[PDB]
Amino acid sequence: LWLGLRAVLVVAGLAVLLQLIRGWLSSKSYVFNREEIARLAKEHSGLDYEVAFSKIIVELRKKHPGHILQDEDLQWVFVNAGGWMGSMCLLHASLTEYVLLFGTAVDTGGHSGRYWAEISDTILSGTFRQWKEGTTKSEIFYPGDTIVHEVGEATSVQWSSGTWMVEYGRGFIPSTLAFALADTIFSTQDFLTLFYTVKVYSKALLLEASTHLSQ
Amino acid sequence: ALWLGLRAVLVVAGLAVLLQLIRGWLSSKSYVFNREEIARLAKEHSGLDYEVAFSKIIVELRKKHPGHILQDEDLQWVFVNAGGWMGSMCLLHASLTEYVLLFGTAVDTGGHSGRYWAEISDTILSGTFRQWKEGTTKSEIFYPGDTIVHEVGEATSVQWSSGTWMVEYGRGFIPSTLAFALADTIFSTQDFLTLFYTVKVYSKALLLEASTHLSQ
Amino acid sequence: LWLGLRAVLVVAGLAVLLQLIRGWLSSKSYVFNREEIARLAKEHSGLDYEVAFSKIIVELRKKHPGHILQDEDLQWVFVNAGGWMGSMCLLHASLTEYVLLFGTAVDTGGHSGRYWAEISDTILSGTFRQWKEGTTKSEIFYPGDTIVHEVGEATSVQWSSGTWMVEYGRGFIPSTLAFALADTIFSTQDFLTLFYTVKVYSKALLLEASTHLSQ
Ligand SMILES: Cc1cc(OCCN2CCOCC2)nn1-c1ccc2ccccc2c1
Ligand SMILES: Cc1cc(OCCN2CCOCC2)nn1-c1ccc2ccccc2c1
Ligand SMILES: Cc1cc(OCCN2CCOCC2)nn1-c1ccc2ccccc2c1
Ligand SMILES: [Au+]
Ligand SMILES: [Au+]
Ligand SMILES: [Au+]
Ligand SMILES: [Au+]
Ligand SMILES: [Au+]
Ligand SMILES: [Au+]
Repeated sequence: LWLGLRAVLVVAGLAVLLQLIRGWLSSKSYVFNREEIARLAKEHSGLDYEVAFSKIIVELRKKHPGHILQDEDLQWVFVNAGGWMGSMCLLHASLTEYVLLFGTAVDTGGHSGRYWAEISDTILSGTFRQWKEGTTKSEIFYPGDTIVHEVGEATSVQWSSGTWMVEYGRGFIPSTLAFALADTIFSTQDFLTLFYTVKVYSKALLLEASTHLSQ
Repeated sequence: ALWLGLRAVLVVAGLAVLLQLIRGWLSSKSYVFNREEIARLAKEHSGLDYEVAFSKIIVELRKKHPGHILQDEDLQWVFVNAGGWMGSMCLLHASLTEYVLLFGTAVDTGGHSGRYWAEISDTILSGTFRQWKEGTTKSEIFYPGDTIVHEVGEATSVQWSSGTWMVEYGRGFIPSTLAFALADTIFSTQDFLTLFYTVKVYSKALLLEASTHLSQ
Repeated sequence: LWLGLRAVLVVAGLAVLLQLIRGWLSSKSYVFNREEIARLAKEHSGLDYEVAFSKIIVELRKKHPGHILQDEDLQWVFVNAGGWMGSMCLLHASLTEYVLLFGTAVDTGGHSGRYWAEISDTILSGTFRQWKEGTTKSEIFYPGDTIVHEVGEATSVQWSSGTWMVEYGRGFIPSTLAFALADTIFSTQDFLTLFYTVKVYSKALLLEASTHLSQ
């Protein structure tokens, strides 16, 4: 039973950490909320999406100081995943939550990704075709609408040029990155984009850790 | 000098013994379905709502071929990510040599058709089907009622529109084809639940065919 | 610190080879130039792109004998990369330069690929949507226009049915093929297309080697 030691240790660790992370998520005080981010995005779903980004970042830094990256640590990073290609501006990211501005200037679409996190996107501009699993028809969502991609759900997404949205995700964030960079690894091979993503995520993690240390 | 190389010689011997075995089996096997049969059955219902067409096609298939089409309890729409496109399938029948399914997409997708060891026929029930054959510079658009025969060893570029639905029948060595149907699910989407669903429906169809053979 | 010798040697080798190849490319005598290919392509920017292909191949074989493959060694090879799919006709290829006719008859788009080479594409027909990195808006280019995808640059590309262009790339060509075949490896699994690409590249390399040997 010596060769079973590795497998038993792996099973024990994975189930001890499933239980640990699941109890942590059910007893942790979160910074942001899905209704909060969706409401803030709906407040500005009218004007030019750039002005919406500006006002949303201003209100976020006012209402949650020390939790949004500084303008020095902001950059649009490409995101290739599930067969679609867009760009993101990460405003906040922790081990359990993340907030970003996502969108595309080209017509793309693919797999939404099935991960251990609840994600909410409020469309600021463009169109969002969603095709839920097990169906034969898709629905199109317009600026002002908010789509909640639940945990374990998998849909087909499609966007139009100029489609932009504010996105908030809550769950176990690392387990999701495996999907967000798969195409960057096996399709685009844009390792510099991978580096940019890791860089901005590390900056958000260090910002959150510094804010925790100050308190 | 044959110790290093023993693995390579065993691999070559096995691959050629199994190419011979499989190609002799495919040339001496009585098949269940036919390309023209499925094409006619699909074209007969190409004018109705593709959902109603699906219903009537499943009924006629279970009527004319009892014991070879899955029961309604074992049917479910499984996402399919492959060649850069994304659609969904409903597997009606599948063995080691044949498969019948209802394929289509509710979003605008397109990519590589996939080159495999099987002849595949698709009859469009609704939507549009852009096909771009290899070595050409122009593409053709196929409409409901048309039937496309993707021959063995052929590779094309496919593109679909929202609401494109079709009945598809493939004949050949089915396992060697699944490698293409799940590549994006492995390296791009990582939707392992969809991988499990695919293995599930294929195993269910294989067990149904094995049970029908055992009863006979 | 004995096993740090391997890592230090690896870094030293990679930087000595970076310096070697980069100095070579900065001092090498090239056969073609981007303005030459771009002007020749713009002269024939029309609707009947096929006649443009024929006349361009004729002019290339006239002004540079022994550097363009013969009609026997020409074939349209599928190209899957970055999430898009097109087809190519390789006219010339070496270790530092390559000239081809690229295009698609279907609607595709994805990652342009970030490689160690400057690439120039002159659109003969169709439309070319380019989305530059770090921006939120995309530009649309039409037949006659020439786009220079610079070294280290990464953009999002999108094409329409019937989009065809003449492309010339200069740099370290092998390091680019890794991107050009990634989707063929992990997405399409079209090993025959991989063989065709390797075959036409080998034919071009042997043609250029024969021309060097004759001189
Ligand atoms: C986990 C993840 C999924 C994803 O997909 C694009 C967003 N939306 C998904 C659903 O609906 C359409 C668009 N991006 N992303 C990500 C990527 C990079 C990240 C970096 C730091 C923190 C979170 C980070 C999170
Ligand atoms: C082998 C294969 C190719 C494919 O591609 C989508 C269909 N068409 C292809 C050509 O034209 C456009 C659409 N699905 N598929 C498959 C996927 C899962 C399967 C599961 C069980 C049995 C056969 C199974 C077969
Ligand atoms: C390196 C590379 C990139 C590429 O991408 C498509 C062209 N364009 C790129 C930028 O803008 C849009 C379209 N093809 N390709 C290639 C593929 C095969 C090759 C074979 C031999 C020599 C060079 C060879 C070069
Ligand atoms: Au930004
Ligand atoms: Au931003
Ligand atoms: Au079904
Ligand atoms: Au069905
Ligand atoms: Au050619
Ligand atoms: Au050609």
